Amino acid sequence: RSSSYSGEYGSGGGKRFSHSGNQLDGPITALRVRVNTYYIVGLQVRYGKVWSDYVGGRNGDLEEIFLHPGESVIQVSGKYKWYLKKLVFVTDKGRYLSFGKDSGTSFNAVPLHPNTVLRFISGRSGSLIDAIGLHWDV
Ligand SMILES: OC[C@H]1O[C@H](O[C@@H]2[C@H](O)[C@@H](O)O[C@H](CO)[C@H]2O)[C@@H](O)[C@@H](O)[C@@H]1O
Ligand SMILES: [Cl-]
Ligand SMILES: [Cl-]
Repeated sequence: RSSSYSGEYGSGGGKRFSHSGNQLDGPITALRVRVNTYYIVGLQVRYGKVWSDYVGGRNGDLEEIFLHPGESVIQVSGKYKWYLKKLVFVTDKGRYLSFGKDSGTSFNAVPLHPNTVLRFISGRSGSLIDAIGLHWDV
């Protein structure tokens, strides 16, 4: 078995969410992160050609980045307090896809098993992103 899970990074507020079902749509191809002055407000991930249902709140500006064909996320770092503040998605093409504010408790998630990549995310949300989890697999 090659699946592994990193998290949760954040606190216990909000309601749990998961993109477990979304991996049937395809590999991660794009990221949407709504950000304000202090926090990561919301998250959306594109699996193959299909965007997940938006999670989080509305009080922030939407940032968006598409992955290149064949580009996979192989490491995720970030920062949090009671809520998520920063995410950096490191890819196998050497890109560091950064969102949010450089402050708070830091974390650094890497996959446990050989040759695995980021397949989906989970976490907790409300008006903000309270917590995030990273799920790795072949
Ligand atoms: O995700 C953050 C937070 O969202 C919800 O609470 C909101 C916040 O406390 C704040 O923005 O004020 C709102 C109205 O006063 C309030 O709804 C909850 O889902 C909470 O559990 C969660 O931590
Ligand atoms: Cl850590
Ligand atoms: Cl760290």
